[PDB]
Amino acid sequence: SRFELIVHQR
Repeated sequence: SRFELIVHQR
């Protein structure tokens, strides 16, 4: 959840 919101920046 949290990680993806961040990783979304790729």
